[PDB]
Amino acid sequence: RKRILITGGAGFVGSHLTDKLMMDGHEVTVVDNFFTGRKRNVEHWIGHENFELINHDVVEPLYIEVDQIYHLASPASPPNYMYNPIKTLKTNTIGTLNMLGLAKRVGARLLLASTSEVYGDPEVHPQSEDYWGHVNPIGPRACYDEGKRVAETMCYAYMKQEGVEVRVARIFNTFGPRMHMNDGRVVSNFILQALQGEPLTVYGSGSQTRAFQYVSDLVNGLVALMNSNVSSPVNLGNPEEHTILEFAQLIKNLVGSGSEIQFLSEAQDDPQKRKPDIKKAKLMLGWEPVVPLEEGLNKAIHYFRKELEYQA
Amino acid sequence: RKRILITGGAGFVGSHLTDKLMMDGHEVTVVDNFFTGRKRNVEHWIGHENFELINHDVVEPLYIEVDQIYHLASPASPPNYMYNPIKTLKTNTIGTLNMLGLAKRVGARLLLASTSEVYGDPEVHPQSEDYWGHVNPIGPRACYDEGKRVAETMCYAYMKQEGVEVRVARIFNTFGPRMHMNDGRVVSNFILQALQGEPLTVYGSGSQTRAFQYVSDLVNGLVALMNSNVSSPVNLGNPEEHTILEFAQLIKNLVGSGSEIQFLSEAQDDPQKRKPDIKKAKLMLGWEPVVPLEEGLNKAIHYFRKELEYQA
Ligand SMILES: NC(=O)c1ccc[n+]([C@@H]2O[C@H](COP(=O)([O-])OP(=O)(O)OC[C@H]3O[C@@H](n4cnc5c(N)ncnc54)[C@H](O)[C@@H]3O)[C@@H](O)[C@H]2O)c1
Ligand SMILES: NC(=O)c1ccc[n+]([C@@H]2O[C@H](COP(=O)([O-])OP(=O)(O)OC[C@H]3O[C@@H](n4cnc5c(N)ncnc54)[C@H](O)[C@@H]3O)[C@@H](O)[C@H]2O)c1
Ligand SMILES: O=c1ccn([C@@H]2O[C@H](COP(=O)(O)OP(=O)(O)O)[C@@H](O)[C@H]2O)c(=O)[nH]1
Ligand SMILES: O=c1ccn([C@@H]2O[C@H](COP(=O)(O)OP(=O)(O)O)[C@@H](O)[C@H]2O)c(=O)[nH]1
Ligand SMILES: O=c1ccn([C@@H]2O[C@H](COP(=O)(O)OP(=O)(O)O)[C@@H](O)[C@H]2O)c(=O)[nH]1
Ligand SMILES: O=c1ccn([C@@H]2O[C@H](COP(=O)(O)OP(=O)(O)O)[C@@H](O)[C@H]2O)c(=O)[nH]1
Repeated sequence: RKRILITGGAGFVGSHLTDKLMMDGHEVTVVDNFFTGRKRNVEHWIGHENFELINHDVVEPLYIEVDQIYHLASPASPPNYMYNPIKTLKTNTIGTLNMLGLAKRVGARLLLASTSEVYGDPEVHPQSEDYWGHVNPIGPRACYDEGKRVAETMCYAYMKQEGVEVRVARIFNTFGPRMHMNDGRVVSNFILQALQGEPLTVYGSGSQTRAFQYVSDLVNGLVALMNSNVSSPVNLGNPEEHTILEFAQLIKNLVGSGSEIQFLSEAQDDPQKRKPDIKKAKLMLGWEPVVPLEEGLNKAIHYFRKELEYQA
Repeated sequence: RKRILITGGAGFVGSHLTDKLMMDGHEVTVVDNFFTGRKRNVEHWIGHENFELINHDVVEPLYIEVDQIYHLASPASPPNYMYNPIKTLKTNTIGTLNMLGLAKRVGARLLLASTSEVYGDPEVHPQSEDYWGHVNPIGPRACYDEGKRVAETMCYAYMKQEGVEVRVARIFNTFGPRMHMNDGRVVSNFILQALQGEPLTVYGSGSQTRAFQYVSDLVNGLVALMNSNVSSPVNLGNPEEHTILEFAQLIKNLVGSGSEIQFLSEAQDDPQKRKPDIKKAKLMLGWEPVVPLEEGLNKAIHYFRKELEYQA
């Protein structure tokens, strides 16, 4: 059994990771500032002898004793990371430096929640871990894209110079229960529009592509990577790729909705395609996703139908 | 007349910029930690009523009153920026945040000394300001390359969110008097090897290319950009491109040396070509370089011949 810190642990992915590690008998500390997450996502563990929740911003120094750190603290939705670009940049840079400083002092292993956005608007397909990416350093999404790229650089600098044990996950689009209704990402927007009979809002023509993974698959991958001997980056995603118009049509069908599909302005600097190569995770970890897309989407639709009731 | 701060002002470029602004009658403050620069580069101004030198690391907070900030603090030579990757990353991230915080508080205009390295190992030619670059986020040079890319992102975040007036220069390879003998960049290495009859050490085959600019041209460009109304990035460089083997042959000829040219291992992740497009600087600033390559190299050779005497 281990002492484990999860930054961003009151968010969407972090709350599901908290559940797995608590069930396995570890001592878990969650750090969050509730910028985009909420106490409600982890409230079922409050009071348990092996759990603590701390209201703390990772840009401020933190001194505790742990064996492992899962570093997930950052806004993740484009409308929420572009809300305040200075906050986004400070979280990814100063926040990551503070957590590597902690790992160095106490001898902890640190895992970074990086992103497929490090690949930018890709010029190879699929995207494997050897691709360097195509990213605008001064566009409206750069506060996030460049913040995450430099966070990876920081991890490898501390490994080489100070002997810190590091792990890096490049996470592809993941969805599931506990996402906020006003999060603004595509799966939550389309499900809620369809449920209410409002127009599904496609940004641009809808020919751009993404590949979506259910949250339980991501959580199993994160724990496998943390406890492996692999320090170089590993893609964690589902290789099944579709267009955004196809995704709108599928959601409309699974919900059983009469919503119109409408076409609005394109998003500025929007990546036009995305598909992970997961050969490395398969061969080095023995990991692959096991939840089919329709099964996962049905679990998410159930969550949001309940939420609209928790409102009405 | 203005109150002006120059971070990195005791280094190679910064010391020449200090000279220009002092001659023009401004009040100049230099901040430096002497990691790669030295007091000797600005010692001629010490005691002047309009000059102050402060021993200060930009990662530590700084509270002074100025009208303009030229932000040049970072190691610049690949052997010196790869010496300690953690120091390089902290300087470019935390240092830039502290200087933007200062500009916000006092209402100063800030100029960033960015780099052609933001373009990486390029896949277009020449390189104009609209190119996004091809950069390895986790290779041995990334501590510098990614540090500089995210520093640009930070400047535009403060302009948009807080109304800070910003200027961004993308600087291409620049050489001249005052470079350290053990700096490790190619112009200083080749000149000193040739002067001493030692082998000129070409890294790889020598087919890789660069375009070199004399320091006085860079300084005139930096002042023109600072005092313009152009906030988007501007390339400052000399468009004359040659191979590294051609440069070795030219230096050997200008020095009059019998040195052998030897071929050693390639540098890891070394950019294979580089040539600036300077149409934007020409049309928006009325600026172009005016010092020919041979004239500039002869000025640099004179400096190093004197230095080897200051040793012997
Ligand atoms: N879900 C995905 O498809 C996806 C894709 C790529 C990367 N990621 C990464 O995984 C992580 C989790 O993403 P998510 O989808 O759960 O989003 P989320 O917004 O639900 O979770 C992020 C959490 O971090 C917290 N946080 C933000 N800034 C903080 C700060 N300065 N100090 C302390 N806490 C802070 C938020 O309050 C929130 O609880 C993020 O780092 C994200 O960039 C997720
Ligand atoms: N000369 C070039 O070809 C070139 C090319 C691209 C970019 N640049 C940029 O221009 C700037 C000047 O480069 P240079 O060639 O004069 O190199 P340099 O090494 O001579 O100058 C850098 C100066 O910054 C100082 N410094 C470093 N870290 C510091 C810190 N944390 N706090 C305070 N001072 C610190 C050094 O001591 C030095 O005096 C750098 O930012 C460099 O990245 C130069
Ligand atoms: O237990 C710790 C140790 C350090 N830090 C922060 O991590 C940063 C980076 O640590 P590092 O060891 O690199 O810095 P140093 O001690 O040399 O200043 C420091 O500035 C601290 O603010 C932290 O938050 N918790
Ligand atoms: O209401 C929406 C929300 C998003 N998108 C598009 O769906 C894709 C995925 O967007 P998301 O914000 O979920 O993720 P990311 O862009 O970070 O991959 C992008 O092409 C968006 O422009 C859309 O068409 N309508
Ligand atoms: O005159 C100043 C003002 C601020 N700072 C530093 O700049 C950083 C960023 O400033 P900002 O205004 O963004 O931060 P805030 O005041 O909101 O913390 C601060 O944390 C300070 O340490 C500085 O060095 N000199
Ligand atoms: O002794 C040396 C020093 C550098 N170079 C090469 O010259 C080019 C320019 O190197 P420098 O360090 O001056 O600048 P940068 O790589 O930052 O442009 C690169 O291809 C280097 O590998 C070389 O052949 N011999």
